[PDB]
Amino acid sequence: GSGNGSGGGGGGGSGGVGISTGTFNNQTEFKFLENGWVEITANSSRLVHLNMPESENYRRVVVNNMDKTAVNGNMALDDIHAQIVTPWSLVDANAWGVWFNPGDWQLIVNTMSELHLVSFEQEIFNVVLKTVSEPPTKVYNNDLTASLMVALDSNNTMPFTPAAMRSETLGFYPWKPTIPTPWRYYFQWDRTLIPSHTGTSGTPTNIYHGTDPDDVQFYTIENSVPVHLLRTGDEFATGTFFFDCKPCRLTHTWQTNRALGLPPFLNSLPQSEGATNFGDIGVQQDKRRGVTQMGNTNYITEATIMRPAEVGYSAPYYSFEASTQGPFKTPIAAGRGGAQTDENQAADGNPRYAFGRQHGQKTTTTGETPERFTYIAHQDTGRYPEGDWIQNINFNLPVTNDNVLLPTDPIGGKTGINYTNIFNTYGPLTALNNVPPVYPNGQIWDKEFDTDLKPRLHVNAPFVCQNNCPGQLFVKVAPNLTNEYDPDASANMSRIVTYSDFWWKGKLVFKAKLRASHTWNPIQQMSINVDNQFNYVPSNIGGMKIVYEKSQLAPRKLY
Amino acid sequence: TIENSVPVHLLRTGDEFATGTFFFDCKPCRLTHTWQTNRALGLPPFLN
DNA sequence: ATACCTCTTGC
DNA sequence: ATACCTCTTGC
DNA sequence: ATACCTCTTGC
DNA sequence: ATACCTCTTGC
Ligand SMILES: [Mg+2]
Ligand SMILES: [Mg+2]
Ligand SMILES: [Mg+2]
Ligand SMILES: [Mg+2]
Repeated sequence: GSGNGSGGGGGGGSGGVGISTGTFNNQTEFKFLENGWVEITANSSRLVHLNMPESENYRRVVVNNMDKTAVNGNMALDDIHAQIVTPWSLVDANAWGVWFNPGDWQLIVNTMSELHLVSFEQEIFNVVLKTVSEPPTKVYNNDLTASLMVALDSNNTMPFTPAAMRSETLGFYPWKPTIPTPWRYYFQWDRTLIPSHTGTSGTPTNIYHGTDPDDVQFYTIENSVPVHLLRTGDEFATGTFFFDCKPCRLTHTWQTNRALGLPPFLNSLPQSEGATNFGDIGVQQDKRRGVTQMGNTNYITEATIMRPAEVGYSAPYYSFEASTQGPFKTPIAAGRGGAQTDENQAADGNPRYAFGRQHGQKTTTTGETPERFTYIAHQDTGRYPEGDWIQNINFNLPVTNDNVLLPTDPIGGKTGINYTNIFNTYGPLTALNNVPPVYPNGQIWDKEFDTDLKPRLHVNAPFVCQNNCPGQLFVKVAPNLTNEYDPDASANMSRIVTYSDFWWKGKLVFKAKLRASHTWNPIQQMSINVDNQFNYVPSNIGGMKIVYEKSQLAPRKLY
Repeated sequence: TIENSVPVHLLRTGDEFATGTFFFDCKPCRLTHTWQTNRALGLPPFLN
């Protein structure tokens, strides 16, 4: 029935028991420079809460949903894999929402034309630790001398696990607390699994072989980073980090192979208004001057005519490939979009995000179903397979069935397939763009692969750091023991129930550039209205939510 | 033909020949291998 | 005594 | 008197 | 350590 | 007071 004793505070220049060590700031600054450059500084802070780990051990676990895949035709459902599980927790902040609110986004997006990522740093403070002790009256006392541990993997020794890919970054609301996630990482494993269908006879091999001892790697924080111990008075801070990576644009393109170059001169123009009064080239298709890449005909049509190269490309879908560890969907860059979609035509390439209350779902809404959406980029660089086709070289037309392959004809005798599903047109002439950011649920920057050769882009984030990326930040509560402890014993050790709270504050800097009017007509711009109006404000209860928004609004020539 | 394109040296027993030293311009080669496949990239799922 | 099919990675 | 959709490859 | 809804009554 | 799996983007 004691308060513990209240203990007394000694005082240095950067801290003590009853001395704050930090300052809260989650404010965003725009600073206009000469020539239309802007320096955007975004501050962000949060109160973070964290419990002691389940157990102070590292574990090696295997996951096995064999049963589900055992089904036949449920290949895609495979979740098998191995992983190391640590006692540490990770503080990840890589995600649009952590840093900006809508108002901000708006601005950026409407007035700028390109954006560069500059630097970033973070710090922790006002640390606090309390212990629970318990008729179920729970009491809480500060444990003045206990500690919080912190480690920053600046060397990037640990494997990299961006958490946004699972919606586990921090929260997006400055005024409400949040937490870090428990850290874990992939551990190697061999695995086989033969695809099958409903109609498939017997049991296609489906097994977990084990682990290529060659491929083994087991890391630990303890052995690789220096751990800091903070007490309340303590505080920690990373330096400032600078990024090396390309800029990101905020404009989208729209021309496709069809709109490149000099359109054909029309010998004949309409003479009155009306949406049926077309113009006419006025020349026999087989009599026109110009250039093609087709040696046989004399036809020259908007679809035949030569273009300098090729925007976009086509690839297989839905493709699953498989290697040593099981199958996985083959990614695309492009996505699709347009008039012939409307989220329902929604296909391959468009990404889809799913998430919780901490990241956008309405706070007050009950029921644990995740909120979702499919981002549909503005950039018209994807494909409409249905429109594709292939024909015989003789090119005698109108064309015969025997000389043409359609998205309609079935391949391999399977009805619901056609060449477009296994087609691929990437090649030296291909040209395209990087994905666009996705607010607020998009990852912001990402690490590059350590392969000898490399992707030309990643699909999860727009900024890929060329060199090293900022090291991960882990934390964890220091074990607080009871008076009984026998390491020699097999049992798990008992600890005092302990937990901690601390504030975290970060600063992320971008640099961008104002855009300027070039066309006569105005352009698209994000804006509020009666329809969405409520998405941007709390409910009479404090309901909040963050809807997704687009990014590359304005157009730009492609050529 | 060699004859038309290089200079030929004639050595007798007493003779001897030597090339200069040549320096390479090319990437390094690593001696480590990777093992993760698309399946092992990133944050594994949290196990409840 | 090796430099991107000559002389000439010289001068 | 042409520089990456302005002024402005200026200053 | 308060200046006209940011940074910044700073520099 | 984060640099490309150590010390060490130090010296
Ligand atoms: Mg260091
Ligand atoms: Mg190092
Ligand atoms: Mg082996
Ligand atoms: Mg292997």
